[PDB]
This record gives sequence, C-alpha cells and structure tokens, in this order.
Amino acid sequence: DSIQAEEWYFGKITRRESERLLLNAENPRGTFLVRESETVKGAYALSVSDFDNAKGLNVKHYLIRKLDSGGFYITSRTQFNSLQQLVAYYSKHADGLCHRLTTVCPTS
Ligand SMILES: N[C@@H](Cc1ccc(OP(=O)(O)O)cc1)C(=O)O
Repeated sequence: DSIQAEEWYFGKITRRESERLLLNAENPRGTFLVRESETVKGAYALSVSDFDNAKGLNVKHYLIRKLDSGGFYITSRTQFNSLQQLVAYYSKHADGLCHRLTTVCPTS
C-alpha cells in the first residue's frame, strides 16, 4: 500500500492544520498523523497529541528523515523500511517520543 492509503497519512497538511486536528480535547493522548515536513524538503513529520505537565494539551512534532538509499528514521540508530513500519514501531512503545502512538487522528 502506498502511504496515501493509510488513514493516518495527511500529506501536505500544514503544521498548523495538523495541530487543529490533533488538539481536539476528545482525542486520547498519543493521537497522531504523519505529514510532509514543511521545513525540510523530502522529509516527513510525525505529529502527536500530548498532555504536558506544564502546558496541558499540546502537539509534539518529530522530524522523520528519509534516506535516498531507502528507509526512514527519527533517530539514525532506529531505521525503518517504510513509514508504515515506523508507525507500527512507535505504536508499541514511546521509545523516546512524548508517548506511544495510540489513535489515528480523526477527521473533522
Ligand atoms: N520542531 C521540532 C523538530 C521538527 C522540525 C521540523 C519539522 O517539520 P515541520 O517544519 O513541517 O513541522 C518537524 C519537527 C522540535 O522542536 O523538536
């Protein structure tokens, strides 16, 4: 499946629009989507809802780097062959993120 078939992939959605979808108070902590990065050409971003001890409802953004040789990572130590594999991995455990991925971002 191309990434575009995944319900968590929102392509060229802006960082701002992603926060609008994610900051809904109904969303469980760890609601997420994946999108193109607005600031790094070719890269992706993983946007995750959080409840911060100081800031309350908050959206965290993680940069997903792409290798021309194939593969994706947030940290170069932990590489995946696909965005689908990266999502599956972080859905199991936070492993450094603010929270594990729990919930595919609902639409409006
Ligand atoms: N802003 C993040 C890192 C980051 C940078 C860029 C990025 O892509 P975009 O510019 O589309 O949000 C995502 C995440 C941080 O403070 O750790």
